[PDB]
Amino acid sequence: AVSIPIKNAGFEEPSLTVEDYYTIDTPPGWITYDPNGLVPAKRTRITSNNGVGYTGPNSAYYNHKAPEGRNVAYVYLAQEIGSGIAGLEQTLDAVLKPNTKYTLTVDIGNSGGSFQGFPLDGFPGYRVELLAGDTVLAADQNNLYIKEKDFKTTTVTFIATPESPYLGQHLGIRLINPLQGKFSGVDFDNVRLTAEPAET
Amino acid sequence: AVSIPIKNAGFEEPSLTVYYTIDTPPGWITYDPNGLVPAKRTRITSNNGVGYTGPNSAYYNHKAPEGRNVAYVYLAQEIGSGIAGLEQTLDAVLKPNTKYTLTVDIGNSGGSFQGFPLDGFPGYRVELLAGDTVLAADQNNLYIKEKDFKTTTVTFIATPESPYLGQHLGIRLINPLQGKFSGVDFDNVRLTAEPAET
Ligand SMILES: [Ca+2]
Ligand SMILES: [Ca+2]
Ligand SMILES: [Ca+2]
Ligand SMILES: [Ca+2]
Ligand SMILES: [Mg+2]
Ligand SMILES: [Mg+2]
Repeated sequence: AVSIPIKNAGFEEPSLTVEDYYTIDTPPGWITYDPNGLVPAKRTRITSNNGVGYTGPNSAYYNHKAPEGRNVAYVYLAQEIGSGIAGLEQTLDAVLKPNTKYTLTVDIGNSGGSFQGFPLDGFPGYRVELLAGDTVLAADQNNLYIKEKDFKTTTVTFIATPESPYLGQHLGIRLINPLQGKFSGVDFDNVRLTAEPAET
Repeated sequence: AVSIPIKNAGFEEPSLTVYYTIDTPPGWITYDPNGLVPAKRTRITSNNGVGYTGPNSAYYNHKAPEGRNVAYVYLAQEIGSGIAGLEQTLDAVLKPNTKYTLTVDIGNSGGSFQGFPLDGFPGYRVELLAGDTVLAADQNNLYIKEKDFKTTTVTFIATPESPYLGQHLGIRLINPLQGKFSGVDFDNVRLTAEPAET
């Protein structure tokens, strides 16, 4: 299977030193996906936020360290359940090829324990999408159950046929918080995308 | 794992011979958020209904995965115009510490219908609902060859912290209109609940 390059795929940029420290800017190489205006221009302690978090072996939020490297990404939404969806996305240089099976793998984290006076109990869910152009080709929404303080790996698969209308369009990836529970933060790590031949 | 009743789950109503209806299958509702499916339908409008699929069908390598009949969802509009399909609200309600398994066969109709080729596919999406909310979904994780049905599984665990407990379960079977020929079929809808370890 051939690995397709992804920018800051492990959220290892930026490098952090302080255990359980969290940035508050979009991870480099990723874009804030925010179709419903849930992530404000000015981010404070009490707003929706995304960024990266140093998750080591003695994390207050996870039983084991980051699935990959030191860092995971997080998408937190402060608004009420049902207000919309937001996350991270990235357009790749790779393009959709026919007779090709695409496998998009991502680790999803459900932070647990305690944060800023209040429990991290609960989980907003997740959605992971493979795109070509602005089309969602394939997606998984909440097929995996993720325990508090745990990470689980989800897989999104798609085969492009010779008749596909999206051949040659740039691939993309979206990591989404669908805001379907509180505490409404969901973490991501170790984004991988492979292509391999498929007979159709 | 206890089975959760669905109305006309295999699309066996109405009984057919030789072979298709153009009205919403009984037990199900047209899902049409983007207004692509008229109340008044013809041969050539966007459409849904039930199809008799025997062992020597023009459209499939094999007979219906279950019984005699399958459901179809056909959209006449251009690729990217929106989504539509079939949905059903169940009597059962979402329950905590429970794993739900939604199983549906997806079909890629092949061959030809009265001279018109069925080559190509619009994709699919299957959704498990509570009230108005999509709890869990699969869009196009499976590849379905022309003239084939494949089984997809959508799973969801409802925790004690879920905000949708007590809301009526539902099922949506969607044509996302990502290709032509823009017909996709479904059969043998199943839903079970079983105890989960949260
Ligand atoms: Ca990492
Ligand atoms: Ca949590
Ligand atoms: Ca049937
Ligand atoms: Ca077809
Ligand atoms: Mg914004
Ligand atoms: Mg309508």
